[PDB]
Amino acid sequence: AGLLEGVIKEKGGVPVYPSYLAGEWGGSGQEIEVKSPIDLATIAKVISPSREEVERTLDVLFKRGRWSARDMPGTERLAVLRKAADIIERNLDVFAEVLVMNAGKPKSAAVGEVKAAVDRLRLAELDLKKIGGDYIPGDWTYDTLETEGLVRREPLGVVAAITPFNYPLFDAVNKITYSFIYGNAVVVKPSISDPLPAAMAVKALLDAGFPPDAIALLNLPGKEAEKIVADDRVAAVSFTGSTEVGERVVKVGGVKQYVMELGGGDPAIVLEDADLDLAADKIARGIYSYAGQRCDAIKLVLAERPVYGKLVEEVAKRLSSLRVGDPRDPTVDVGPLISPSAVDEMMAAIEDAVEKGGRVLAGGRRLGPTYVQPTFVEAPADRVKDMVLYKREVFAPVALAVEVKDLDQAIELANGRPYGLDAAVFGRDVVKIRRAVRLLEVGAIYINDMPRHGIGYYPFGGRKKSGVFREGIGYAVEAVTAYKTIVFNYKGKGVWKYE
Amino acid sequence: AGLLEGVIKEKGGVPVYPSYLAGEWGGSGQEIEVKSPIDLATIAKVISPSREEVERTLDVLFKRGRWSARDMPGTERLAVLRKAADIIERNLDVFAEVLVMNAGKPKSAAVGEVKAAVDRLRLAELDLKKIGGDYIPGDWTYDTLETEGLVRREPLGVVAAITPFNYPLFDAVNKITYSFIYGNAVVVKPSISDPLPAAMAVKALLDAGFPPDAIALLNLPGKEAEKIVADDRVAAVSFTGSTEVGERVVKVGGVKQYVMELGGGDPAIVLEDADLDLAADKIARGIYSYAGQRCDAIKLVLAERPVYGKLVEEVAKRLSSLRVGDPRDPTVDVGPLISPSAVDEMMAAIEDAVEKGGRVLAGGRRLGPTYVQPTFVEAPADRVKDMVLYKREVFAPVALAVEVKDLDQAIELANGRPYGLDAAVFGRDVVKIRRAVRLLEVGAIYINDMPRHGIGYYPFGGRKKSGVFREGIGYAVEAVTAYKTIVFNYKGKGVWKYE
Amino acid sequence: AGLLEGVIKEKGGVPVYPSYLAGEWGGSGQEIEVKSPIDLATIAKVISPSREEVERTLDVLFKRGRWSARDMPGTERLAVLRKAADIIERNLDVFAEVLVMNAGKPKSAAVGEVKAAVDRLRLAELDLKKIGGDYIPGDWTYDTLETEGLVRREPLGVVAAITPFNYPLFDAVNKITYSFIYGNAVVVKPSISDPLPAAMAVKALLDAGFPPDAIALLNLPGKEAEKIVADDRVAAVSFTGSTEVGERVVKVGGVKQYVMELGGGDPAIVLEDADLDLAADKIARGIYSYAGQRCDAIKLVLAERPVYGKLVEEVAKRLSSLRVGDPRDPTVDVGPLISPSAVDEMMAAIEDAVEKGGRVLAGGRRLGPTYVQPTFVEAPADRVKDMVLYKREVFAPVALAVEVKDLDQAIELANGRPYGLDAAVFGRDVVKIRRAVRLLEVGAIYINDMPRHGIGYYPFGGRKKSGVFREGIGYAVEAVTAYKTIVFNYKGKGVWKYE
Amino acid sequence: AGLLEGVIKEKGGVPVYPSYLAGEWGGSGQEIEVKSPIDLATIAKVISPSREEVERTLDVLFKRGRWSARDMPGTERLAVLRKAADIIERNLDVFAEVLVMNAGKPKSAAVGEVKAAVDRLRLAELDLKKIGGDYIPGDWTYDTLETEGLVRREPLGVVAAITPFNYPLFDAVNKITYSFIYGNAVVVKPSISDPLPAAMAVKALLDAGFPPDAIALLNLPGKEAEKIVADDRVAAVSFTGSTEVGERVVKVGGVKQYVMELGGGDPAIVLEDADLDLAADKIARGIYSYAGQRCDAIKLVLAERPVYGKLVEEVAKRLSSLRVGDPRDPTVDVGPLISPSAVDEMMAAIEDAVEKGGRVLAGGRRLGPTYVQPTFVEAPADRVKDMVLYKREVFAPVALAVEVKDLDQAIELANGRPYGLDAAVFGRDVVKIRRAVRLLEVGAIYINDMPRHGIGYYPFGGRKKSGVFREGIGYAVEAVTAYKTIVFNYKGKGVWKYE
Ligand SMILES: NC(=O)c1ccc[n+]([C@@H]2O[C@H](COP(=O)([O-])OP(=O)(O)OC[C@H]3O[C@@H](n4cnc5c(N)ncnc54)[C@H](OP(=O)(O)O)[C@@H]3O)[C@@H](O)[C@H]2O)c1
Ligand code: NA
Ligand code: NA
Ligand code: NA
Ligand code: NA
Repeated sequence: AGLLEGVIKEKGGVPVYPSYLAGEWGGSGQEIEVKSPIDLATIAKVISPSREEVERTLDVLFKRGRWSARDMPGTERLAVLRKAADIIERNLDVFAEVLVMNAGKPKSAAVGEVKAAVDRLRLAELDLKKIGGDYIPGDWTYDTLETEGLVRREPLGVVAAITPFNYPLFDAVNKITYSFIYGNAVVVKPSISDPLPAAMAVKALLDAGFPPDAIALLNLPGKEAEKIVADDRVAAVSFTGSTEVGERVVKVGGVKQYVMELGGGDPAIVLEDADLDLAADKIARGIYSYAGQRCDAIKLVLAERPVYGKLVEEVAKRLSSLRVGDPRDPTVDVGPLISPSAVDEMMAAIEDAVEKGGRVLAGGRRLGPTYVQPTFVEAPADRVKDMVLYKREVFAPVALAVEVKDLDQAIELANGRPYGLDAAVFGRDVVKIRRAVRLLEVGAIYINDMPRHGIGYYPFGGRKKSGVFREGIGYAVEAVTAYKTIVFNYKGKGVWKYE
Repeated sequence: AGLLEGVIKEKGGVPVYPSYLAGEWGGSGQEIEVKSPIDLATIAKVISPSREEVERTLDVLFKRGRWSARDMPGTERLAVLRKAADIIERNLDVFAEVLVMNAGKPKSAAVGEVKAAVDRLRLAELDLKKIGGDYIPGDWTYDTLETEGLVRREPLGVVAAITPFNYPLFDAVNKITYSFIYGNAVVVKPSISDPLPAAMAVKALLDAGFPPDAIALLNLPGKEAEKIVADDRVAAVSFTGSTEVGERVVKVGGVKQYVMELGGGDPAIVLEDADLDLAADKIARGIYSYAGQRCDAIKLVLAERPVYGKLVEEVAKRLSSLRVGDPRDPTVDVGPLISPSAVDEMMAAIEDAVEKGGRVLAGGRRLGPTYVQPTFVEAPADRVKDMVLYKREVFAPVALAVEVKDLDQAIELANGRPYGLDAAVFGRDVVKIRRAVRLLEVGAIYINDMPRHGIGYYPFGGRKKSGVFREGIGYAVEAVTAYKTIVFNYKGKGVWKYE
Repeated sequence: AGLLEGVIKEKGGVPVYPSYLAGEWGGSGQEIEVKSPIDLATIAKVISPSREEVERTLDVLFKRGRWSARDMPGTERLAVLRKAADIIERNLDVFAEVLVMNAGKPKSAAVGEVKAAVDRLRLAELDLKKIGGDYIPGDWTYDTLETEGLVRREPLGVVAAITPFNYPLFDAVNKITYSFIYGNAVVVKPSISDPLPAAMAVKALLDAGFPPDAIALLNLPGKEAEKIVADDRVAAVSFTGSTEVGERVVKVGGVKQYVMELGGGDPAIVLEDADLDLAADKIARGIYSYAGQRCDAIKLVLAERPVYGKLVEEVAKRLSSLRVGDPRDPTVDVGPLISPSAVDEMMAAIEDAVEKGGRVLAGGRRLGPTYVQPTFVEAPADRVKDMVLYKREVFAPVALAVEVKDLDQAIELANGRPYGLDAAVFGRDVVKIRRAVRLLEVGAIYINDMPRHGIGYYPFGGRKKSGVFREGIGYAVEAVTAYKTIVFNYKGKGVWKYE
Repeated sequence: AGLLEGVIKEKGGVPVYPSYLAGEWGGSGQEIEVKSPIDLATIAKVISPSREEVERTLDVLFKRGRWSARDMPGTERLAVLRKAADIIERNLDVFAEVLVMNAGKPKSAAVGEVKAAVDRLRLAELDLKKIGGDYIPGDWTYDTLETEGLVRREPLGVVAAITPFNYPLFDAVNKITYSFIYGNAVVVKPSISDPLPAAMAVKALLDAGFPPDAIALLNLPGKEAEKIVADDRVAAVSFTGSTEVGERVVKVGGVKQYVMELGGGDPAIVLEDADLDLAADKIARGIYSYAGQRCDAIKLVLAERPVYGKLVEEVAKRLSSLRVGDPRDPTVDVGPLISPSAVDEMMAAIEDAVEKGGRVLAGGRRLGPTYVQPTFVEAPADRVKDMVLYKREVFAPVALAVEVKDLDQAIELANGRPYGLDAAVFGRDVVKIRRAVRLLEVGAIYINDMPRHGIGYYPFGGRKKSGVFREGIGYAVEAVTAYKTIVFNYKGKGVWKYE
């Protein structure tokens, strides 16, 4: 709309969003309905590309896109990204509305995501802190005497950005930004569930000057994307999604550069010396934000005996005083879950917990096909480990609360889930904190705050089932870039005199 | 022998080498014969572990090895590696003999490899140049104000080191070194073809004090190793081998940290201003060393019109004046190829070349089941691209020679193979060299020298089919280590006053 | 004017520019006339501060400025600098006019300097590439086991920026930028010769939001500034000027953090394989730009026998075809020298050269008190070393030309001057270039281009008499920042288990 | 002795140690007596060099030493340093004895210093972590498009190492190590008070293979050394000593690279949540070690109301139960102070404290010309600031104890001394610690441990009157090295296609 005026086709009353085929918007594959979790109604349709168009798109990205991206100097790439930030920023309300509608994201969250996307774009300048190369003098070994080395980063070529439904706008902009800033072409494949924000972002980027043949947006459902991942013209795959799909992706892709942000939930530990007001507030928010549909959502709360009571009490109060419903109301604190299935699973997971000795301390009530109350289930340490809510990631606003004797048990229980994305620790004692930081097997630990990846100012990523590699300003360079070593031989050439 | 006095079992006149099961040498799986390429005779047997022992070994590595390695401070780890270097160095002749016998490596090459292994071990101190972490101040964004970050490296746990036959000693020592120096446990799986050097190295390491439950040596043939790669207790897989196996490995392994050094050959470019004496000498050596059974061997020579003649002439002379035969003779320049099959393929590849317009300029004569002459086949640019020797990696002492008009054609032809490991460029003009460095799609470019990874003083690794990620002193940290981000929240705590 | 509407006082027909006293513009010290080199006419007056005001200003900078600068978060500091860039950019013509008038800078050079200042301000974001700190794990030594270190950069406090006359605008903006971006307060002391551009820049910065008590502009003549340098509240002194004053500054300042950019000229070497069109063009420009009043101006040209003739011929032609005169004419290539004295010295230096066997190849004619022709004096290698033009820096558009047998003699002669700022080398052979790069004792070597510090995209600074330390985007952090090491002791605390 | 068998001359019953003149041991200047603080008796004599020999030595260091050091490859330099470590280690008892005798250092401290020197030498390998250079791509600005930069470190040439009396062995070995590892020649000028350990170290280095013309040991008293510092052949001055001499050194030296470690004492802060056993123990030791003749000695103890009593009580007990006397007795905890003057000043400083309201809590008794008891003087916050013990550095085992209300007052009082070397903070709360770390104006803060520079595993150095720049493994490179920037111009050369 406006930004997409010439792109969208209103066929039979429903806006039809086409795929961007590295040059022209189009697509002659099956059309797919995009629905809102707010009312299960179809709000648009996306045109998937045919196998022939996928193939043609990859060919363009590979034969020309790599070069258009690479041959645009960084100073210009930065201008493109800054311009795109401006376009998105002036179309903020439009971007947010689509997030609220297409993702069921509360207005404030949708606005925050648009702003995150804008900031990410504007701070592409900070990604340069990890851009320089290394100069290795060769006289520190006899075999390399009169020799010298230069190690540089080079873009890999075509990066496939596969994105999840819970951050349809930001994830796509983030991956495109760090992939492009370093000189790569990019194939974005958004969740077929809410692909509208990506289409809007890609349009803003194209309007900003992004090399037209260096980007592609393909509306392909699940396994249709395998064809992209398995293709040799795709040198890297930046994937943010579930562990299970991530696994399938690597198995389909084979040898290639990967960044796998596979989520799972996050445990939060509260030491006896923690500021419980701060802790309860951050933990409650960590549990419910975007209806827990955040990879960094809190799924397990571990608190030492002496503060467990108050802490769990406060979090319960906070979760209970939340307003659920339609996200269009800036009154609502919690909108719907992406699908009735996600709610089904959450309900089943809560029953499992209750059956295994668990007790609901807040929530528990399903309010409709896609609506539920943020639930907080207490569980005894000796039984929690077998609970579905512990063993798995229930993508919903639901967390377990478990009282623990001391730090070692908290740590042990925190490390007992199969995931290792982030962990939170509230407390003040440097020694206990240092111990926790050392022993928690996670990509990131947040001291005195809820886990929040934000725009990646600080790098993040998983351990164990949560994946491999990191995303972040500067650090993402490792996933979309390859080193290039140049060794110079001056043996006997008179540069050095035996040294 | 001596180092392995209590380990090896002389059963029926043939030394029987057992697997090391992270604690004790043993194995109750099938026994497998190890033969010498020098005479196709069985020189020993290795005991493969049973499925039960593989499983038990992994369990030990995971439950205890990770901790024994990690909980040994770096200063002690360095002492272990230095001690191991001493043990290997005093047993040099024994190490070299086994290389000559088991791998068919010429005496000087076998001695050089033992020395490379010793140096690698002693320079583990240089790997620390990439060990420190990053401190990220948070006041460069509003959302992160009064926040701070620490980014650190942490060992992944259990690294599976899969090694090729062409550098049985060094590769195993290299992977063990960089995996261990950072605190990881390691499962070494050597080529079942020549696993004796690894067994000797692992023994020297164990004698040096390497945590007995933090290392394992498993004599498993090909697909028997899949069980290790596919296991979740294996957090990283450092693989050096062929593209095809590398592909299978990732597909079996799924999401995990990988370093894939997949070889392929290397092209060498000679500019009109090159010192042709240096070039011919380095190129000849690059073609024949260890009977071309080097991932960094020269497989294609591209020379500009004006020097093509002399260059190809000189390389031909040099290859022709080489002494082939048994590697025990310090007289021999070239020993045998690892198997009669490898020679078969080389012969077939030479015929293919000849049929497509190629002309042998040196060699071409097979001298026995496992012996051949270093061959240099000239080919016209317009036909070389379809030749098996160009399209594939023929692991043998054989290279193609192709005359080219200019740098652009040399570069184009060099980039036309499916591999991108290293490339060599002989010439003096900075501009032409810089252009070549920019356009050659390889992990490493050697200016005025033949490609030689050495001990990894300079990082190396592939592009395209040659794999992903790099190995090298300092740089290998990226493959066996994961980042850990710790974010500290001091918002409103009075550390800063709005800043 | 406009930007300075409320600041400047028109007393007796001459605009009177007051000093900025870290809070308010003013000054009750002697008034000093500012003249134009274009016509020796007084174009303005500057009010110097009294001893009491200097003292009061320092007190404010120290007691409040350090904190205003430091307590403004970086994100805001960046906004200030970007805003200042905008203000200067919209007032470009006004900034340039003052440069042309006050410095005698040709219009295109004055415009280029304003743009350099604007870019420097906008790229302050790139200075962050060197901002993070280091995390040092402690288990690599026994004495530091269970210990850990964090190394961070911290602003020093009050940086005294002393600037030269030849880049009155840029130098002041550069020093203020890198000093401020890291959290320092700044006392700018411009050349009393052309202090108007600094006053304008400081006003733009104040209008942009620069903490009013964190900056000071003091119009003090020469030794009046010693009082600032010698003060203990001044933690660092960023000085760009002559060797002799630089020496006096350190001797007055004593222990303190220093960056001393002390110029001197630069030698240029032309190898036999150099593109002589490029060389002659760049060298000619390097000799005459801003009437040679550039620290990086070419003062000596060394060319190998085979190209000496053509090279010197071409440079002579180019210097001869230059238009001298008043800088207001966009027709003029060369304006006047800052003072009649500077011309006197140049004439004397040319006579000295001629007397010692030197021969003028272009120029030599003085055209007025402050006007002269760009002069190129040929000199025999065996006599040049004793020539004033070689031994000293004659700040004027004058260079010596000396034929040399080979690289070694060029290098020897290039290193024979007492300075070591930059050096230029035109040629293509990597070996000769590498040798030159190794042996030239200078802070920076420019391959195939004239020396040009630009905005410091690449760090620069001197060796020998040219000073110490470097300025540059990112690198200047070392001069206005101090490290802060935090060592954490966890011995026996149970974080690690013997490691 | 033994190591110095052919060097030392027994003239008139007293061993006569000559200076090392970059080639030969000798000296024809005045002879100077070296006395022991243990009994004021002359234990040896040192021959100072004549003005002619100083001049000749500098000439050798400059004309040949720079090259011998630089032209010895790093791999060999490392071998020299490792060999020297071996020589010193096998002569440990001899090295320690001279420390005990010449410096009055307790046996355990003397042994610890020899070991520190040995370790420093062996870990020279860790200094390489800061040796590589930077590669700066040029397409991030329009003016630098098609341009590229390489930034490298280069040795400065001749480094003058001026050392203090309190660590005669280590300081000399440290400065020589970091100066030499990077390729510099070195003039060591030890305290004329105890120059014997330096002579022994220099001999071990020469025996180890240290280029004979790249090192010099000059026995010059105080201002005789100015001649070295003021010389232009001296590119850097690494000085560890008092603020006042440091000031004189820079004023004599002028523009040059400096590292000024100017000591002063260190304050220690004890928060209410500190482990007081650890604190009292570390603080007591920090106060008395080597009779407080440590730049990092604790001179001021600040403790919050609630723990002040116990803390000061415990430290008093510990200081009181110390055994003073002759250092030869391994029984003694505290030997003598370097001179009767140092004791005089300490006594006067204690009286001043008492007169201003201070009360001795331990010690106070002078036991002889050079012996005293470790003294702990309590002082009220409102009067301490004017006490000599606070305002100055009394180089003796004496510290002030001051009770404080909270962290802010502790910090304020800690920052009130004119020095800023290190500071110690005992406590557990992360927020209070972070605040302290931010506000303490010192080069280094030690959390939960006494300040101990050790061998510089962690970098250290001063703020304010404590000097400028840092020493440390890796970090010292900045003081004895200069950057060298090489900019390559490929504009229009076809390397890049507009990028
Ligand atoms: N890129 C580099 O830096 C580099 C360096 C050296 C060599 N190379 C390349 O690697 C090859 C070396 O020779 P190679 O013949 O030994 O090649 P390879 O067969 O690919 O070596 C494979 C290694 O993987 C094991 N393996 C085989 N199938 C496996 C499977 N299905 N699952 C798990 N592991 C399996 C092999 O054991 P078995 O021996 O039991 O089959 C062997 O240890 C050449 O192509 C060379 O160019 C590359
Ligand atoms: Na694949
Ligand atoms: Na897997
Ligand atoms: Na001073
Ligand atoms: Na001087």
